[PDB]
Amino acid sequence: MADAAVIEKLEAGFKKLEAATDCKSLLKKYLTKEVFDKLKDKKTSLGATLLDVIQSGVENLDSGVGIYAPDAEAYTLFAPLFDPIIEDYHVGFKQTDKHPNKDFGDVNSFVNVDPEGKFVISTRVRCGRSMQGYPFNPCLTESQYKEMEAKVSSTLSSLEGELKGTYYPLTGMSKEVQQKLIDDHFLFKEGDRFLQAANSCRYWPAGRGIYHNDNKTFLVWVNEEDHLRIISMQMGGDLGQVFRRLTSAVNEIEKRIPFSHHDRLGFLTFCPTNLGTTVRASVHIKLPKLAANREKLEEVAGKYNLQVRGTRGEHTEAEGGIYDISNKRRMGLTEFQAVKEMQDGILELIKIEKEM
Ligand SMILES: Nc1ncnc2c1ncn2[C@@H]1O[C@H](COP(=O)(O)OP(=O)(O)O)[C@@H](O)[C@H]1O
Ligand SMILES: NC(=[NH2+])NCCC[C@H](N)C(=O)O
Ligand SMILES: [Mg+2]
Repeated sequence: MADAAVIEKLEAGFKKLEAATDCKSLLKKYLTKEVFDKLKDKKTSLGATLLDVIQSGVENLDSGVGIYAPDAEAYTLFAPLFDPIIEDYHVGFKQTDKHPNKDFGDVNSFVNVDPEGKFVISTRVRCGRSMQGYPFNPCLTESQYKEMEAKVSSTLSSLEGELKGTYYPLTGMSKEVQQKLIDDHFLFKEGDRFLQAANSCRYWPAGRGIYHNDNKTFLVWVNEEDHLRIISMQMGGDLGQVFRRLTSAVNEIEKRIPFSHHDRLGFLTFCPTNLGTTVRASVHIKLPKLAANREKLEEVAGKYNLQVRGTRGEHTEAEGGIYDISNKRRMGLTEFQAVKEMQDGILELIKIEKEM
């Protein structure tokens, strides 16, 4: 499997992880010497090694998780490492558990979490999808990036109603518009250090782009972290409308683009945090009393299985006291359950804010 160069780097990375006293990644926690010795010589059919799985967490010691799947096979070949990390992250998703069958459920039941708008600025739900027949970022070729982009853009051009829109490739995109789309919370960052270290930004920006409707309430990211991110968002608190629109989009898109699903893992994605439902439902929310210390808010949010991010996304700070709060877990519960877990948590945090 792994050649001499890769093995040398692996031994060094394992030592670096062990030596990192301030590291608390799931990677460091679960890559025991035993698991390491068991996996270090392995290599997938596409040639992905344990290095291709763990390098981002070796380079970024402050990672929360620290691993990615370079191909679909990696989830299985390196299951002794993925499985306990997946169980830890998704709370209660055990080594022999299977993620439930897709179910958006009772979309109608979701509420406006803040009609007046004293707390919630905007509401967003995204899913991730991988295209059948293509591996994840570290194993994609330039030809594949462009080929996937051509499929996606030509496909989405047939979408109608609220889903009708336009594909905007990053290649040739106005620099001014690109930064404004990022600042306005619509377009992905041009990578980050976690993705860079995973060899996840190769050939940038070939094959990368964003589809969106004119009012930017429905968007599709092409070839960022995942092949597709399918996104519904709007100002205000109407989680019901947001999720209704996302569900319609997902249903229409899969009629046109075959997606990778796994009997145990659900829908496949590049990071193990995004498997299963792949759902991240979030609000941009102001909670001035509760969020005086980010730590106290994080404690309280954690009790409801919520995750706190900054205004520009993960690894950013809250600007003007606007926090991104979302369901943390995505596996071992249905799409409906994931959004309901977010909704129930947000309502609880608003009650807490009001009462303290
Ligand atoms: N409720 C929300 N309203 C507006 N923008 C949001 C919301 N949630 C996330 N975002 C935006 O999503 C973008 C991606 O952030 P990130 O943390 O990388 O999440 P993901 O990749 O899961 O979409 C950022 O531009 C961020 O500002
Ligand atoms: N975009 C994501 N997949 N975020 C979750 C993992 C991010 C990064 N690899 C870490 O371990 O902290
Ligand atoms: Mg992201």
